[PDB]
Amino acid sequence: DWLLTPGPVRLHPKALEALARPQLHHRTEAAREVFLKARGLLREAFRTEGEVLILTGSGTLAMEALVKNLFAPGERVLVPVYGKFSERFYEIALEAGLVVERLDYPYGDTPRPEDVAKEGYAGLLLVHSETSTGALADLPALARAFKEKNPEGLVGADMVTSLLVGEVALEAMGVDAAASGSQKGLMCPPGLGFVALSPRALERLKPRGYYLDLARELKAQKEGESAWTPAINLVLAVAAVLEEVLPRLEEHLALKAWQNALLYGVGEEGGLRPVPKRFSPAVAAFYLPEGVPYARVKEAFAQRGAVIAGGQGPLKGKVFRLSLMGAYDRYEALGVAGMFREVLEEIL
Amino acid sequence: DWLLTPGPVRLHPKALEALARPQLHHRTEAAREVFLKARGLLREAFRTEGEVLILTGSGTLAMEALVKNLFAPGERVLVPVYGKFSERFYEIALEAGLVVERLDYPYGDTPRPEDVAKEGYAGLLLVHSETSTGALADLPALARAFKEKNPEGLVGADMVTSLLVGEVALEAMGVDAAASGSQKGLMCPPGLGFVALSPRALERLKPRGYYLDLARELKAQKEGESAWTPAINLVLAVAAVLEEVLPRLEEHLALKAWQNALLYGVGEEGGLRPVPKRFSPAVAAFYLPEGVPYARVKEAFAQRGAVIAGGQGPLKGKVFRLSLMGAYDRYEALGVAGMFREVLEEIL
Repeated sequence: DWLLTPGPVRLHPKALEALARPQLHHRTEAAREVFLKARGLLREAFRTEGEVLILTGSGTLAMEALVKNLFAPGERVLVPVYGKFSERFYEIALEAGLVVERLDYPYGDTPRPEDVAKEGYAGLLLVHSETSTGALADLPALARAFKEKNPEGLVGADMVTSLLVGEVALEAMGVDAAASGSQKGLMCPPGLGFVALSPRALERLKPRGYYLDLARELKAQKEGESAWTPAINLVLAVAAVLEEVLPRLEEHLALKAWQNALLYGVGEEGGLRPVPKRFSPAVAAFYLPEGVPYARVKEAFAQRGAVIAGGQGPLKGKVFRLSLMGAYDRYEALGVAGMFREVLEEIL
Repeated sequence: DWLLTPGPVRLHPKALEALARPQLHHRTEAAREVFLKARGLLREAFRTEGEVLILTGSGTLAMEALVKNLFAPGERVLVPVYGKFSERFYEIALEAGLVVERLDYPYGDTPRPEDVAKEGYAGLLLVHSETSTGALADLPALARAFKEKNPEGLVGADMVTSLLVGEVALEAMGVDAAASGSQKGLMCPPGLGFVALSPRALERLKPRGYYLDLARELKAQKEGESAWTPAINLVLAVAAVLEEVLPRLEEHLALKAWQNALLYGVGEEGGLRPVPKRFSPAVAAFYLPEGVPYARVKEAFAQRGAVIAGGQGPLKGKVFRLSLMGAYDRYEALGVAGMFREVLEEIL
């Protein structure tokens, strides 16, 4: 079965090996160690000198925890919306009781550095890789233009589909805090959320909420434990994958960029229009050819044993996404390219 | 090898099979049906005509969602405290912005129906099986005593270690809403929390929060979806276990009751004193003998290859706990009883 959706993805062989292990009690010495090195590997993967917290829940939970624990109700935050997930970061900021300035961009576009260079804001919330459209935001440039007008401001980023897929960094990119999940680039099952905090953010921590109180978790996770029972089985999988991938990170990042470029190359070769301008290595988004419904593309891939994804919002019924973000190598990617050729040769 | 802690537990064989299955996309028709299947089975397990929502997170998350979505800020709630987890409910109520009457009971004790027969409260929060002490509250009796004085009140319950361990029901026991998790009686890995809502509670829904807003989870779960990406792998495990246990529920409950009574039998003949007055089939709690430290009992079991649990709060360093709540049969339990015998002969 060819899973070509941008989350959940094709599982890494090490993940299934970890999930087959007998249940471990989260308070044992063996569990502490596993939790601690997963902490440390995520720390390395995020490129930060700060701390990374493991939350038991989906990526959306990590996004909410990030916003809640760094901004107090009533504070000024700027949130650009250029897709489904950025649209989600705006709703979280609103629910969190923040004063939100909303900036709109067509789905497929990304924010301009001069649009975020506004004075009078405590923070900026950005979606690095907007999975819904396939667009990659220029994180360093946006953060830098914002910091200049707001020296004491914080920059929070959604790196759910950029972690282990593309180049990522925290303080080096001018980003103070980031959120990620387990079912995208990590090639693990859904169920875990991650919150990376730079030394800068750790110092600005405004603890609040209950289940997602980060101060609570920081105290416990320092010692290899957590506030509540964590999805320890999944933590074992994350650790195993990172141990195998981290030593060959650049090689892995190059492979993922090549695979996505392969998908765009095949689609363009067949006359398809890319949705975004800035390509994210996490997914390839194409507009549907004139006259052909999403259902036909959907069904043609299904007949080949592949599961794909469609559009959302204004893109609903106008596009289709393909993703090799899962555990696929160089040659399986070529196999998919061939599968894609067939779908086009049959649909056009 | 011998996990004897009241969560996480020894995994059911069907759970390990489910976890070995290739990753499924949560939006495929196959996933929808499995999700709906689980919804329906948990429905039967809880004994309700209402709805059961599957949340990705630990049991604590389900407790918070229950409280947040049924009580608005400023409302009067009665919360009896007689253990770690009831304690737990109290803190959640405070953070949720509620006016809380806290009635303290010695760890090991349970509330009297006459103690909660107070007029003027919007709700009552109870812990069915207080895992920290091994106490079992008389849920039906407590619920109607409160209802007599508060006809319009709501009774929320923590059934984390009572679901599939002992007899449970929602409306039939006077309970409007309940919360449970995946790593206790269900014999599944940690990672899922469940909020069961009776028809009564469904009409009283006060949607609030973001990730844990039950209104849009209900909207989505009705159709076999979820608000965000669910831990679909764990959902499969939950469905598989419920499919096997539910048809033989009565036998499963009798076995668990017999297994726990087996542990208390061994401890009592060895001169140990039980902690609770009312016994929950989820765990066997004992007071440490005079002079012998917890570490001695902890190490005695460890050298036999078993993991046990200790006391929390006022019972920290004063007691130890044993649990056969995991996937153990008649004869594995008898083996544990023998191991318990040996530990007793050594420490005394």
